[PDB]
Amino acid sequence: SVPSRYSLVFDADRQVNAAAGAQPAPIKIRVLLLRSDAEFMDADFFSLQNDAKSVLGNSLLDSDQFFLTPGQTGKKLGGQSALDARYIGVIAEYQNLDGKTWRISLPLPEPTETNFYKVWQFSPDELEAHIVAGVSGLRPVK
Repeated sequence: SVPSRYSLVFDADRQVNAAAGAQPAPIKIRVLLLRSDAEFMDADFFSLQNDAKSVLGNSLLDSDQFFLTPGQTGKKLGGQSALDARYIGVIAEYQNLDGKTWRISLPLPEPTETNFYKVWQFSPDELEAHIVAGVSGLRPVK
């Protein structure tokens, strides 16, 4: 709500998501709007994949998804935030889950940090982050 929307721009490594002996394969990315990330960071992969709302309950505000092709750069997904949104959760459904960072939680700013809007009323109100789906997992870019 303040700011009102968000977006994530995704790059995927050319070698992302290639099993032993197999070619790199598109990977499913989910983006979840969250009231809190506690249940999200604790839930097991299957639970989140098969029924996120059940395992997350009231903590899940919204969710969206897309596929990312190995080597693809600058693929953007965004949506509207909500007043009580505190985190964006990101899940990457790697075929070989072991040792991969297949989930990340990104904290949204709190009241303090978006204070500038009452005075700077016309500043852009879309938060943007950049994520890479890498061979070892998801990581934000500096």
